[PDB]
Amino acid sequence: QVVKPTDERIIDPSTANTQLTGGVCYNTTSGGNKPLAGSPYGYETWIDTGGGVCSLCWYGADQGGGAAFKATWTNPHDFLGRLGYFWNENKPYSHYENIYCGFNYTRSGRKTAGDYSYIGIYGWSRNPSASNSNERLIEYYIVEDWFGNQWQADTSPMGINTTGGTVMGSFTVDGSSYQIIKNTRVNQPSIEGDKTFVQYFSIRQSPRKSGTISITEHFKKWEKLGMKLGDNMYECKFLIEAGAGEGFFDARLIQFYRADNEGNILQITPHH
Repeated sequence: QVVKPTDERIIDPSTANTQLTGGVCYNTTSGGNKPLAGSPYGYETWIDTGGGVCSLCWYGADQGGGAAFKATWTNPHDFLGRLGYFWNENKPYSHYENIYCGFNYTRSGRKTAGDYSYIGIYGWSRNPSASNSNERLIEYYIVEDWFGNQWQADTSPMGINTTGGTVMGSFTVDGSSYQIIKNTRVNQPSIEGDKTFVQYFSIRQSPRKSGTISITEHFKKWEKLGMKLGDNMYECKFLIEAGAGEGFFDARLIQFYRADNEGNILQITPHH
């Protein structure tokens, strides 16, 4: 009933594999969202100065779908680099209609990002009227891929022994089953200081490095399981997170777009 967009501006992710150049790089923690010149997107870096060199380099407004970046880490302590929509304007997810992200990247191999690592979609939402005070702040992940570790192959999806928490259910979208996990973070660092909050994960059962993520489909399935997002979405960004190791992530394509149920474009980036 939701019509997939067929607009020509959408770049086919499967063949979007030309190496990009001319990045603009950020080598320190950004202190939250920082807007990008001539772009609807913002970036954020979390680069612990107790670890080694990390960077995020944005490929600019006019190539690679507009949100493409490369990141590098050298023995970080939980590096996070992310880029995409920054919202935080008191609106629930449904306000943004159907959100999609087409992507294509290369990365370093197995065991180059420490014991845990995440690639995919990430953000937060606030739900102050939730009766359970634990559920008034939400951190969320849609996990397309990871680097595995010494114990587990990067071809094998991570489980609750990496994420923590409880398997709530699953569904199939964009060519794979996704396991849905809820975890409670007890008195942990957050966008609101040290506190208790919840995390929602969809873990792609068949990891991949290119494709399209039907982000809104995850949000709907979470809410059906009682994993509510509330009424103030913070952001919706493409993330690389590396617990440790020495590696890289290098996107040839990250294209966000939003469409209504008829499949008409609401927002997209970017004569013969």
